[PDB]
This record gives sequence, structure tokens and C-alpha cells, in this order.
Amino acid sequence: MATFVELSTKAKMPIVGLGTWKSPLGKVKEAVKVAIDAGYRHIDCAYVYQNEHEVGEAIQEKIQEKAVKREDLFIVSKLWPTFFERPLVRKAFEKTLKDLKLSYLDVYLIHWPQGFKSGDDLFPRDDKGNAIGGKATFLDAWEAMEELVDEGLVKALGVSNFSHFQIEKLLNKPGLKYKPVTNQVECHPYLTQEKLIQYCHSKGITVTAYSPLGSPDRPWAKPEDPSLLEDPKIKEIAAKHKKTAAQVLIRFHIQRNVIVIPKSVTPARIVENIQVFDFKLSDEEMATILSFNRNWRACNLLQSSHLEDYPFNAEY
Ligand SMILES: NC(=O)c1ccc[n+]([C@@H]2O[C@H](COP(=O)([O-])OP(=O)(O)OC[C@H]3O[C@@H](n4cnc5c(N)ncnc54)[C@H](OP(=O)(O)O)[C@@H]3O)[C@@H](O)[C@H]2O)c1
Repeated sequence: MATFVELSTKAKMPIVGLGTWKSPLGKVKEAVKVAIDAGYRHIDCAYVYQNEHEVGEAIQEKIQEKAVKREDLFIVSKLWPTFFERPLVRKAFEKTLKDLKLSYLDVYLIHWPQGFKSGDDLFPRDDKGNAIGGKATFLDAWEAMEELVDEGLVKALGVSNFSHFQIEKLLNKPGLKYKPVTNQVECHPYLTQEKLIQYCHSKGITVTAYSPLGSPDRPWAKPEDPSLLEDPKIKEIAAKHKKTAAQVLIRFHIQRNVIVIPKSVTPARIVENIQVFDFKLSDEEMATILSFNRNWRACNLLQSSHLEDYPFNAEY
């Protein structure tokens, strides 16, 4: 059973969650079932993954069979940037909630800070593959999302892939009702996010680390890309504890009080990824791992660098 990170709202977010990004239909339902059986309570979802309906089915099964109560689950989803225009925030949220078969979400995140062309083409692009921008901004979206919290449909709001510049732009908006409770970003020993975590924490904002294993499966993997699971120095630390490299990579975030969401649909791995509360990385081991920073992003996907609120140019 995972420990928790307390949010600014006093809600308790389980520090390990199950990721569902790229989890196929016909596997994601069983993945969520196995996860809940293994003690996972936090499940990370998104509209853009187009699998929320099967996640919802799995959650419903486990609740009606008394494996878990809704109050003890922590379900997070995300608003895609083709839906930043006011009425579409509502409609997109409604489809997410309907697919998940839930009555509320625990956290609802802005998935990406730059708005795209409004509509149900999720990846509007030109001939070169560059994203087509839209005029509604993440602040427009936030305004619409705040109603969901007013109505009890969402317990807390947060952001994802935001730089500290964009969080500042959000935090400094006059007339804000609700503040972000987390910033979900890529984080692992090759991209340690030291300044962003320090910034976020200084503002009472948690960090959720995605791609903690370096996302070995990503199709865009260049053969020369670095490989965390095969890194001899990560492997050394795992051997010392008779744990796997994956378990070290996950425990690394836990000891920084950072929430972490490893994705898997393989039952053995799902179980493995939450067996991280029976060992401790020492101070030297933590320091060694931090020294691996290469400022390397696996997940730079959006050729949206030409659009206004691009997160990945700033230092942090
Ligand atoms: N912008 C955003 O906010 C954003 C965008 C994308 C994703 N996310 C979230 O972050 C989550 C995690 O990141 P990620 O999915 O990119 O990659 P990841 O969790 O770093 O890696 C997943 C890959 O590692 C494999 N794996 C999992 N556990 C393993 C283990 N113990 N040993 C060896 N291999 C293992 C998985 O295989 P199998 O699945 O085949 O078992 C999968 O191929 C996503 O699922 C998603 O929910 C957020």
C-alpha cells in the first residue's frame, strides 16, 4: 500500500500511481484490475489516451466486488489542448467522466500549456507535422475548469508539462479561485528537474513524475538514446539492494517526495513497480543518481515549438 503526498487542499495523493498512456484496449482493463489488487489506488488517465472507457470498466468491477471503495481511489485525468475554448472544456470533461463511469475526478489537469486548433481533431497539423495553434489559452481553460471544482465534479486542479514561467502566469492571474495542486512532468535520473521541483514545492505545488523508466517502448526511440534500465550505474544500486533497476528508478522519486506514475500492462511488472516500500536508497546513492542528469527528454513529441507557451526552452 503506497504512502501519500499531502496536497495544498489537504487531500492525500498516493505517491505511486498506475500510468495508462499507450495501454492497449484488451490489456488496460486487466492492468487496472491487477493494479488495484496489488494495492494501487492512484490511476493516471487522459482523454487523449482514448482508453478511459476500459479503465472505467475496470474501476467499476473492483468497486462492486468490494475490492475497494471509490473514496479510497485517486483518479486523475487531463484536458487536451484542442478543448481550451470554454464550452469544449465542459464537453471534453463530460466525455472523460462518462467513459470513466465516475461521479467525480480527484484531480483534473491541463495536459499541455499551448492551445491547439479547437476541435475533435486531436492533433491538428500542417504538412511538415507542425501543430496548428488555437486562440484559446490555458488561462481560458483554467477558468472553465474552476467551475468543475465549484460543482464538486473535480476535487482539485493541476497542470502538466508547465515550466515555472507558465505556473507563475497562472499563479499571478488576478481573480483565480483555485491553485494547481501538482505539475505533472517527465522526470528521471537523466532529467532530474532540480530547479522545477524546488520552484513547485516553494509554491505548495507537488510534482508528479511521468516516464520514470525512460519510456523504453516509445516508437520515436533513436537507437543512440540513453537507456535507464540498462544503465550499469543504476544497475549497481539495484544489485546492492537486491531490487530491480525499475524499483530503484521508482524509489528515487519517492525519496524526493515526488509522486511517480510508472506505466505497465504486464501483471508481473505492475506488482514489481509498487514493491518499493521495503528498502531505502542511502544519501550517497541518492546523490549519485542525481549526478546522472543529462537534461534529456524522452517525451518531446509536440513539434509545437513555434507556438507561444512552449515549456521546454526555459531553463526550468
Ligand atoms: N504529458 C503528460 O502528462 C503525460 C504524457 C504521457 C504520459 N503521461 C503519464 O505518465 C505515465 C508513465 O510514463 P510512460 O508511460 O511514458 O513510460 P514509463 O512508465 O517510463 O515506461 C513504460 C514502459 O516500461 C515498461 N515497464 C514498466 N514497468 C517495467 C519494469 N518493472 N521493468 C521493465 N519494464 C517495465 C512498460 O512495458 P509494458 O507496459 O509492456 O509492461 C512500458 O513499455 C504514462 O503511462 C501516463 O499515464 C503523462
